[PDB]
Amino acid sequence: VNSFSGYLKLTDNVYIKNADIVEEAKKVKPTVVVNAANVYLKHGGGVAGALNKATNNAMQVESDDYIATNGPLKVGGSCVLSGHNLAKHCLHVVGPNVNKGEDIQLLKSAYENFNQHEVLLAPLLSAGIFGADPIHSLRVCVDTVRTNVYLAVFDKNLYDKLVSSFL
Ligand SMILES: Nc1ncnc2[nH]c3cc(F)ccc3c12
Repeated sequence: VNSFSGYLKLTDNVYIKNADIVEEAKKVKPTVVVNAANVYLKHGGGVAGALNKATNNAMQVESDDYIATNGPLKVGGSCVLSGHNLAKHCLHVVGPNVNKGEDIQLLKSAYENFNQHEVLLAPLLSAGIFGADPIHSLRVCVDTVRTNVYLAVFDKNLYDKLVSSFL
């Protein structure tokens, strides 16, 4: 038993809700919140800009030190950093950005990072300003992640489309 509430169960291990991931993070305080990161951990907009804003820019300060030490992430890769006031940990995962021409097959590699964590609160990778089809992203999630994932979808219209079209 865990504290996630109001989710629709899509599969054995994948759940979905129309929710603001920032508000869901602040209420649940999950062990892991996933950020929709880029390789530079520049959290300017989308999910990342919103998570960073909610930390009063502490996420960005921590991220800049991480990059100065380690260099950029790989597309499809991840790193674990602090969850600040939102979660114990933040798993920064880089899905491909279609608006940068990156290979959509890397979306499966991105979701594989979730399997290193027993339970996660997450957005749909590569959705939103990353330019992928969220229905495709949901399918890759369900077919790749084996751990327990609670997906927060900000847009109610997108949410109902995702549920109604789910196979
Ligand atoms: N794409 C998402 N999925 C789940 N939660 C979200 N909160 C957001 C806040 C923003 F400013 C932008 C995007 C999201 C978002």
